[PDB]
Amino acid sequence: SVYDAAAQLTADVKKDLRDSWKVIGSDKKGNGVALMTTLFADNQETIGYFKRLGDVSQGMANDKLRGHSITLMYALQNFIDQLDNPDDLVCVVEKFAVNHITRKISAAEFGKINGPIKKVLASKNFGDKYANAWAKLVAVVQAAL
Amino acid sequence: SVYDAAAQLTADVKKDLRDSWKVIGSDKKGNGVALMTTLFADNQETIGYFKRLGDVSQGMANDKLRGHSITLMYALQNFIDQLDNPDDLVCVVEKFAVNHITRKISAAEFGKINGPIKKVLASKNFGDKYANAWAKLVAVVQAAL
Ligand code: HEM
Ligand code: HEM
Ligand SMILES: ClCCc1ccccc1
Repeated sequence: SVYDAAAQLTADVKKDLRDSWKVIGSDKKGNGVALMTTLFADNQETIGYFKRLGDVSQGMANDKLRGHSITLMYALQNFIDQLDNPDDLVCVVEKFAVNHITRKISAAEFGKINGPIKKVLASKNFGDKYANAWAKLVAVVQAAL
Repeated sequence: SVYDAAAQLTADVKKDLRDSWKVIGSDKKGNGVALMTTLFADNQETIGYFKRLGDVSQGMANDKLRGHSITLMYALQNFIDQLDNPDDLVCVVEKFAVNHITRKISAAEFGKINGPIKKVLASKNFGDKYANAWAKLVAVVQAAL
């Protein structure tokens, strides 16, 4: 269950998530847009899903993309803040899961975000250990998809 | 005009928003649920819109309502963090406006949240001064609906 996936996040994993978020989460606009642009660059097949955002190749200049990207970072902020209470983490993960289920995003497709996350983390010198920690958090969302 | 509405957020208004948010934002789960339950209690005619959440009279015991309420508080955190840059505040307000436009929520009905905000703020010892400050931020969203 989602609860099982969440309840598994250990003290060490939570520490790595919080340490890396202190940095990447400090510039939500910059890193949020970087995450999205990287997703579109490496997984071009996902561009069609974001037609509401218009021309995503415009990057930071695209107001709809910027608004979406900043907001995405607050969804992550939400997850990070609920790490110590699995009950709260589960109900927020399920809420966001619905947002993607309605768009027909499968667990496998949601996992495509791991590549971009690994790259954005590396840009700030956070290695494989941190990318693995984030993959575990993404896995909690996948348990709900 | 969302831009003209954003222009109404003067130095004094921004300070009151930040000062009150430091307190209310410290307990997103508790105050978020309080805001929602107050909305449903005082404006029963809005309950129909929240059909997805199930039995909202259950309050904190309703997992979907709790997840929704916590997430709502992060939307407000987002707005507060964008106060320095009107261009970024506007793009995040418009992103959320779309979420409500698709739910058939008008500017007038969105404005019904002002009652609950004033009531909960008052229970925290924050008077009309602060309620009015928040009404100005709410007015920015209303301009986009
Ligand atoms: C770290 C992972 C991710 C986070 C935190 C995230 C966050 C969000 C948020 C907060 C929204 C707005 C929901 C709404 O207002 O309805 C959203 C929308 C969306 N997401 Fe994600 N998402 C993630 C990964 C993905 C991936 C990998 C895909 C696709 C392969 C995806 C596809 C979508 C689509 C299509 C929308 C709708 C965009 C629109 O039309 O406005 N998301 N996401
Ligand atoms: C302080 C003002 C408010 C904030 C910050 C707020 C925030 C939010 C957020 C973040 C969502 C989730 C969007 C999504 O995932 O699609 C949402 C959903 C929703 N909001 Fe609001 N909202 C506010 C006031 C209102 C008011 C006054 C109404 C109705 C009179 C309203 C009706 C809705 C509805 C119907 C949904 C969909 C719930 C669902 O089915 O999951 N909102 N709101
Ligand atoms: Cl600044 C506080 C806006 C507010 C949100 C939820 C409950 C009470 C007040």
